[PDB]
Amino acid sequence: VGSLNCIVAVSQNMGIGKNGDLPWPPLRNEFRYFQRMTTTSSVEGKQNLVIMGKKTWFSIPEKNRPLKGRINLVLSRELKEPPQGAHFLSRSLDDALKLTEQPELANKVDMVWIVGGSSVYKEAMNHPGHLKLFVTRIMQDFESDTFFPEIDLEKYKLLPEYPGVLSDVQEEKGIKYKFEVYEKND
Ligand SMILES: NC(=O)C1=CN([C@@H]2O[C@H](COP(=O)(O)OP(=O)(O)OC[C@H]3O[C@@H](n4cnc5c(N)ncnc54)[C@H](OP(=O)(O)O)[C@@H]3O)[C@@H](O)[C@H]2O)C=CC1
Ligand SMILES: [C]C1=NC([N])=NC([N])=C1[C][C+]123[B@]45[B@@]67[B@@]89[C@@]1%10B81%11B698B746B814B562B%10%1143
Repeated sequence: VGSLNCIVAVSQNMGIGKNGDLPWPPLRNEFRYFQRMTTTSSVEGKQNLVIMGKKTWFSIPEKNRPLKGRINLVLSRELKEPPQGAHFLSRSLDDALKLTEQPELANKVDMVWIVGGSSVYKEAMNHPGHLKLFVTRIMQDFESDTFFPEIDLEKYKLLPEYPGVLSDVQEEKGIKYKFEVYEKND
């Protein structure tokens, strides 16, 4: 795999989770952005792959698992098969990336999206080569118990804009946020 993508929504105090859910009330269009970015592939015959940790999998409501229109892969060091409804299980990110090149997934996977949580992001962000980080900055503090790893600015550059990503401050349910895209190359 020549490139990876991470996608996250983070509060101003770097929070991503609280009590097995998001720290902030649900933001419908922010969720639709996540859906659009992770689902969309114009390569006929392929789908995108989402990679997530075990707690993130179980944080998705049952009726919405697996995430529709995407191949769902869960990371765990302890499970011996995928959680019910998930398509694949790997012991690490590198194992997961190697899996996509074996006969079953060889001709089936377009983009790879890392969707959290903290340890999944941390590993992905140090993976060699080209990686983009799609980061929604929720412009408020929220009490959180799970946090997004620091963005190494020696490695990552904030892109001034990105095709298909809105540049202006957004607002839903009185909460302001903005969409950012970062990239590293080495
Ligand atoms: N705001 C946002 O964009 C997002 C928020 N969330 C929130 O974050 C919380 C869940 O995330 P978090 O608590 O960090 O937990 P994770 O989803 O990262 O799950 C942790 C478990 O996943 C497995 N795991 C995680 N990383 C790896 C790794 N790199 N290699 C192998 N296995 C791995 C382990 O399972 P095992 O113990 O079985 O080995 C580990 O105990 C929830 O509150 C959720 O709502 C989650 C994603 C994004
Ligand atoms: C809200 C949001 N927004 C975003 N820009 N990236 C993300 N990774 C998430 C977190 C998610 B996405 B959608 B819902 C919550 B559950 B499911 B999937 B799971 B992961 B977790």
